[PDB]
Amino acid sequence: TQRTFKLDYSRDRFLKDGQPFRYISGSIHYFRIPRFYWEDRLLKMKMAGLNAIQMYVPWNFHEPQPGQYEFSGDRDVEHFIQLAHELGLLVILRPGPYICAEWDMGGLPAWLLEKQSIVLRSSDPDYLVAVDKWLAVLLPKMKPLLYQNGGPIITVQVENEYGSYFACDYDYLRFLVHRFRYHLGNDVILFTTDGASEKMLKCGTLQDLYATVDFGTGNNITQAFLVQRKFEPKGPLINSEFYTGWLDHWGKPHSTVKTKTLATSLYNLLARGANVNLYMFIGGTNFAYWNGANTPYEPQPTSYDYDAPLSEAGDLTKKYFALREVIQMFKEVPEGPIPPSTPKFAYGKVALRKFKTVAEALGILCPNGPVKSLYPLTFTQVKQYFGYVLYRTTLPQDCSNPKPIFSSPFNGVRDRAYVSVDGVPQGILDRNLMTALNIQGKAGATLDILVENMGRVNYGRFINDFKGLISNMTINSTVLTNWTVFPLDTEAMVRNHLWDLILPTFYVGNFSIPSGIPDLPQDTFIQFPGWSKGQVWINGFNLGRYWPTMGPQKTLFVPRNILTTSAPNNITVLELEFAPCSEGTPELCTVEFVDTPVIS
Amino acid sequence: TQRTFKLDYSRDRFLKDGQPFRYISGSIHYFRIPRFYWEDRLLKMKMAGLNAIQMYVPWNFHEPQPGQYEFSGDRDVEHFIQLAHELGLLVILRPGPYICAEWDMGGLPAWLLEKQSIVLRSSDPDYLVAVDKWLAVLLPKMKPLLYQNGGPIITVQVENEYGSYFACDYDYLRFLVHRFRYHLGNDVILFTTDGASEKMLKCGTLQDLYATVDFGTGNNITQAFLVQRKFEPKGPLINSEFYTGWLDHWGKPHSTVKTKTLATSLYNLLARGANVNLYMFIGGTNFAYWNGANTPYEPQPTSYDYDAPLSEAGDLTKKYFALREVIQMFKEVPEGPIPPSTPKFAYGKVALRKFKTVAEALGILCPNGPVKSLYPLTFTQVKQYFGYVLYRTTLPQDCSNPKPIFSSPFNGVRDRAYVSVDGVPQGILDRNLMTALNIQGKAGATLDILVENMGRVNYGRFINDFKGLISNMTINSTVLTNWTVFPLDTEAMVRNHLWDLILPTFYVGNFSIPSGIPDLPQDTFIQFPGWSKGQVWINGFNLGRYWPTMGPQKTLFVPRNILTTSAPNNITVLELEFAPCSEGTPELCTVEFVDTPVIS
Ligand SMILES: *[C@@H]1O[C@H](CO)[C@@H](O[C@@H]2O[C@H](CO)[C@@H](O)[C@H](O)[C@H]2NC(C)=O)[C@H](O)[C@H]1NC(C)=O
Ligand SMILES: *[C@@H]1O[C@H](CO)[C@@H](O[C@@H]2O[C@H](CO)[C@@H](O)[C@H](O)[C@H]2NC(C)=O)[C@H](O)[C@H]1NC(C)=O
Ligand SMILES: *[C@@H]1O[C@H](CO)[C@@H](O[C@@H]2O[C@H](CO)[C@@H](O)[C@H](O)[C@H]2NC(C)=O)[C@H](O)[C@H]1NC(C)=O
Ligand SMILES: *[C@@H]1O[C@H](CO)[C@@H](O[C@@H]2O[C@H](CO)[C@@H](O)[C@H](O)[C@H]2NC(C)=O)[C@H](O)[C@H]1NC(C)=O
Ligand SMILES: *[C@@H]1O[C@H](CO)[C@@H](O)[C@H](O)[C@H]1NC(C)=O
Ligand SMILES: *[C@@H]1O[C@H](CO)[C@@H](O)[C@H](O)[C@H]1NC(C)=O
Ligand SMILES: *[C@@H]1O[C@H](CO)[C@@H](O)[C@H](O)[C@H]1NC(C)=O
Ligand SMILES: *[C@@H]1O[C@H](CO)[C@@H](O)[C@H](O)[C@H]1NC(C)=O
Ligand SMILES: *[C@@H]1O[C@H](CO)[C@@H](O)[C@H](O)[C@H]1NC(C)=O
Ligand SMILES: *[C@@H]1O[C@H](CO)[C@@H](O)[C@H](O)[C@H]1NC(C)=O
Ligand SMILES: *[C@@H]1O[C@H](CO)[C@@H](O)[C@H](O)[C@H]1NC(C)=O
Ligand SMILES: *[C@@H]1O[C@H](CO)[C@@H](O)[C@H](O)[C@H]1NC(C)=O
Repeated sequence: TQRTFKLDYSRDRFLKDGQPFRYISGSIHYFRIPRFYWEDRLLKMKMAGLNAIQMYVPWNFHEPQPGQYEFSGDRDVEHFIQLAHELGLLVILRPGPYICAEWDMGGLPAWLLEKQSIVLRSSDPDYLVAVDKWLAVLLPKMKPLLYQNGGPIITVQVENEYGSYFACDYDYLRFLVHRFRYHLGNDVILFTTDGASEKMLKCGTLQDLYATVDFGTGNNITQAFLVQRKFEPKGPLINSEFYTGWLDHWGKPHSTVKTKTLATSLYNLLARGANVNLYMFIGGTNFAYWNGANTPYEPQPTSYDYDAPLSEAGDLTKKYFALREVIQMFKEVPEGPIPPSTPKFAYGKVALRKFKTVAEALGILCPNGPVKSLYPLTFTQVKQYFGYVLYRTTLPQDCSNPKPIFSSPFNGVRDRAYVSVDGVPQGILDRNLMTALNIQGKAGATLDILVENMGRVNYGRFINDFKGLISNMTINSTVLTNWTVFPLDTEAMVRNHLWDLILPTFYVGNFSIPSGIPDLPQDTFIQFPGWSKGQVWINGFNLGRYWPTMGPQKTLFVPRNILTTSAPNNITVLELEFAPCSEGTPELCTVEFVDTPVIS
Repeated sequence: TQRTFKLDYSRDRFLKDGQPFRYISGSIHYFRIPRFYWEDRLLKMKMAGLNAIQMYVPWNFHEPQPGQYEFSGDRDVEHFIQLAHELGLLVILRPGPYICAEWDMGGLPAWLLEKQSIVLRSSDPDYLVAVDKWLAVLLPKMKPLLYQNGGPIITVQVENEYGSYFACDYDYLRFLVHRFRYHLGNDVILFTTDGASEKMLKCGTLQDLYATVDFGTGNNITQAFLVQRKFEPKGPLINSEFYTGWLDHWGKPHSTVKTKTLATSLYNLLARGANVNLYMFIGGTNFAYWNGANTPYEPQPTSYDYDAPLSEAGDLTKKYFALREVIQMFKEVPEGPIPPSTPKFAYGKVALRKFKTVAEALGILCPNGPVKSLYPLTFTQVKQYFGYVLYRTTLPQDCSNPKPIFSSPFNGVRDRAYVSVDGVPQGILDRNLMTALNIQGKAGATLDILVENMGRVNYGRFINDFKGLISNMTINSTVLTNWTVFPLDTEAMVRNHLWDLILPTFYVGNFSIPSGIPDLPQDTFIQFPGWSKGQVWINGFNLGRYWPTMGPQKTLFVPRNILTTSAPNNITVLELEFAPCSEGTPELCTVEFVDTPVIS
């Protein structure tokens, strides 16, 4: 009755308790979906016929500050794994430390950047030390959840498309592998995932560690598995991320891949007897600052719908039933009715009201106190890992005639700055789009620049993503010293509430939900007609970034967990560009709750 | 600030705190809908723009046995009124004692029939005494809820189409009115409702009591209110039951009235400035034995959908929005989004299994013990106010050749009997349909007859509705003595579970519902493909009668309140005619849970 799971090289498969085995898995990120709904998605996953999941452990989700760890409630990954086990699902764990995943900085904590020249995903001694410490914290929590110790964990990913990274460090991989073996034991099954081309496996694979690839419908399947077999002559064929859809970018049209094309490809993969994981099965949500970025800079939106088999709000889609039908070819699917798409409710129009700009509330926003520096400091340099940062200086010259805010020594404003002087908004600045802007003000006037972190790049080489001013800020090639920066405690500020482009300002509105209705509150979608861009919280929960005027995302997912009946619902919007709220028309100064999402 | 509500004869209206007032009400029966959902319907009623409700107090719902009263939880009418008041809705109370309402025996308790020749709705001293006692119990509970005492009760109905009853007793009405004035005070506003023809008001109205009529879309509105004015020259015009739809009968096709026809008529009524109540606004449910009957006998089904503006399960229908739109012509409608149609879930097919016939379980069904009588006793005579009754005797003659079960002295088998001998089902008997049946058995064989109460007549003269055998049971005009009757405690029996027509037998099946799903359990509809007729309980809650083979009702409403997650769901079906469960096909021996009702 002992649980003996191990790769069967002879018969190119897995063996579970002596029986041939191959897994049909789907990715689910417990962190892009609220814990309130975890069971739901996982049960749907079981009802789809998957027998395993493939999930990432984002290091930054559990250690926002060095040595500070969060693992309870919404932070309780171990409970998530235990719940999956209770549902009869196996688990493929992917603990990184880099996960990509269109997630902030690939999971790595921003405070790593406190060493300016430090190198991530390399043999950098400080990087390796921090990685080791994180592993020494995380992995003992996973140890009792390993299959051979009676839990659902059957295989473990060590990296993610490591062949795409510039370093090509095999000492780094060896160091990771030694530490994983040390903390987790020799029994664990360790694997890699890389792009389906031998060039990437060249720098990704490693001895004493199984090698796998990923690929979607636009790859020769034969060629892909031939590429894998060139690195793993014996053992199961595995596609760890067979893409069912694709990520989005703001402005870029929403990617859509036909359902039945994915279905046909999936059938083809299954017919070879391989192991496939559907990335993503549910996409979930890009919370406040969890989004990543590519290069050339292009942040991912709030919605992570992904065109996944389960929609952002968990709806059963035609894709879901198609994939269930395909999977039922190769395994009996669980009996019983499938949990439904959640109910949606249109709460309708809710009004807001100008509360205060960031500048006029920094003390409430930053009650510990501000930061002073000779030259500007970056987001990391000011010890604010997310959010927005206020840069303040004095004008050294009279600017009665519009003077040009222009280049800095090496084009290092990232990623967006809203510029103003003594509460007079001057316009916008951004990377690759707008770096020059005429401004006006008297000599000695207070210049305030609000810098937004639009997301740390999550893929490629450009992980040294400073965020804000690093270099000597210059106006018309004229230097600027004596800077005061302001980190903003937006989360506690929203949770407490002190208890013609419009300057970044807060608009607070309320709405009530009746008590005693069994099927209220329900999940919903928030729309911002007439707004431009900002951040939104409900009852202190940061739902993420909105940008309807840029699109393609319009609605934001609102999980019903955050609404409280009888007690007033208190929405706070931080608008960065424009609000319909100056004139005498109040109806325009409203957001809306809708039932059917509109994201593309 | 004193609350002064009274009829304004001068200006043909009501006055509320000195202001002209007319009400736009809808009927809601707190008892045909589970308390779990009361708020829901009432809030929808508020969102429809109604400012009052018109509801019945069924005497039999609160006093099933003489001197035994139930008023807590699901029995807490006073809490229902208080909840309505809390929602800002006024209340029109209609406490009967007869309510018609397609409800059992017009609300009157069946034990009144323990006096065989007693007369209901007359000056019968025992009837008047029982009525008085009921009023003396009920009305002091309503007193603090009266408008002038700070509650939502503004007017009170004393009868219901009294002009349709044969007695034409004005002493009876005077007695009621005196008792109502005595217990409730002179301040109360008292009114009547009758069919819209002077002939009925002739016997319905009464001095010192306001007179109103009811009528639907097939009545001359001018003529109807002229008829009212002939009895009330001054005061508001009132239609207390403007029918938006109609009741159903088993077998009779489901009545449907076009939405917009009702809308046009409603607008016409409103334009006269009258007071109108929409009967029904929600219909709700016909539980276990709460249905009524007409003459010639025709029981109402389980569904009381009524084609009401709110569907049986509370869905917003095109009729609802149409009526809201009409009402918004004459009054501002409440602000905010309207509570939605409830979510529905298809739990799918659930199997059952033959447990035991009634005969083989009477001890468990009747643990106090059976009844013995020289000649058969009626349902009332055996002190079982609902349910089914077992009649047992011995065959006095050899019946090797089929002998005719035939007439009794005055055709008094009501309403349906399933006949068998020692567990050999012989067929069916019913009133006006089948009273003759050939049977076979040896002399001295035990003859068991299972008699179903299909519903006590709720309208007309025929309230002396015995239910079962009253007269000397005869086979081929041959008398039968030495009877043993068996009252069945079906409710406690289901709640405990001891912890080719098929004989009436119990089939128990289970189904499980996953835990941790925020939007599960949901309301549902149960279907019985292949079954014929019987009673169904879930977790001991008697959902009512099913009869798909007769129709028009197929599905049964299942409110989500009765489902319990993790704990097994235990459905019990008492089938009276036929089950698909003898052969080796188990799939046929299943009921189904569906999401969309199919009732017509
Ligand atoms: C910002 O300007 C200061 C001006 O002093 C720079 O500081 C000097 O930079 C030169 C190179 O440009 C070095 O050789 C000196 O050693 C620096 N001196 C000090 C005291 O730091 C600074 O490097 C500039 N930084 C940026 C990012 O432009
Ligand atoms: C949303 O705003 C309402 C309005 O103040 C809050 O309701 C009060 O919250 C305070 C907490 O600071 C309590 O002390 C009061 O008792 C609450 N009012 C009542 C009538 O009880 C509500 O708490 C706010 N919600 C959130 C999530 O902050
Ligand atoms: C059932 O049969 C019995 C037979 O005795 C009837 O009892 C007699 O009925 C006659 C009228 O038919 C009366 O005059 C007698 O006074 C009754 N005698 C007794 C002792 O009751 C009885 O009435 C019959 N009942 C029915 C409903 O048919
Ligand atoms: C439905 O049937 C199940 C199966 O027995 C019941 O579950 C048990 O109920 C008994 C009560 O007699 C408890 O003592 C047991 O502890 C229950 N089982 C477990 C595992 O806890 C369930 O109670 C039944 N439901 C209803 C409403 O009768
Ligand atoms: C893939 O490539 C192999 C050889 O390179 C070829 O035989 C096969 O037909 C190709 N299939 C597809 C779908 O491109
Ligand atoms: C910017 O600086 C240059 C110095 O060469 C000066 O000539 C120019 O006038 C400045 N710009 C403005 C708008 O004054
Ligand atoms: C900047 O700060 C230094 C610190 O002493 C001060 O000497 C200098 O005058 C300041 N310059 C301006 C422009 O405020
Ligand atoms: C919500 O805020 C508005 C702002 O005027 C206020 O009128 C309203 O009463 C508030 N809602 C509740 C339930 O108090
Ligand atoms: C109703 O009857 C009155 C007089 O009896 C008549 O004037 C009116 O036109 C009738 N209206 C309808 C709708 O029958
Ligand atoms: C019924 O009773 C009559 C008595 O007149 C008898 O003649 C007849 O045979 C009986 N019926 C049967 C089926 O025996
Ligand atoms: C009916 O009961 C009486 C009561 O004593 C008994 O005398 C009689 O024999 C019984 N008759 C039958 C047919 O059982
Ligand atoms: C429900 O009853 C069936 C009858 O065989 C049984 O197999 C099943 O285990 C029961 N369900 C649960 C959850 O125990």
